[PDB]
Amino acid sequence: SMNPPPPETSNPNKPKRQTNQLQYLLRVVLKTLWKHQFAWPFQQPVDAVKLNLPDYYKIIKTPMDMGTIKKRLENNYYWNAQECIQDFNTMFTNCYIYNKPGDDIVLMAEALEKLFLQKINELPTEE
Ligand SMILES: Cc1nnc2n1-c1ccccc1C(c1ccccc1)=N[C@H]2NC(=O)OCc1ccccc1
Repeated sequence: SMNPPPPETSNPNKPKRQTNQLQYLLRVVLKTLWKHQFAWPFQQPVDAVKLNLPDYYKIIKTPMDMGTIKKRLENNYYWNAQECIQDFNTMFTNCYIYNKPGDDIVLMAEALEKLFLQKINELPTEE
């Protein structure tokens, strides 16, 4: 079994900025989710080899996780908030696509997503 390379967190010819919205996504959104009791399965890419999920990366073709998002935010990888918000939504969607309703991992994703939605509701206006 083999894992794919992780999503990129560095790319010098990708345009990027530091905006107040992106600062909020790190300081408030990422930090809130990262500290949650249910964050741990989402803190790094899915290790399909160790978890014995040989079909994971057949089904999930756009993987995303908070470890990647954290590095992207710390490395100022993004151009805008929308890009980062998309990464979070991809992470949650992947979980719901791969797993069954009521599964522990789905309940965990749902708890994190609720908080994500609460925080993103107060995304500040662009300065
Ligand atoms: C993130 C994410 N998205 N899906 C899955 N994780 C995940 C990522 C990383 C780690 C665990 C998980 C858990 C999980 C997490 C918490 C509780 C239940 C399940 N479940 C994984 N899914 C699955 O079928 O694992 C079977 C399995 C589960 C565990 C071991 C072997 C085989």
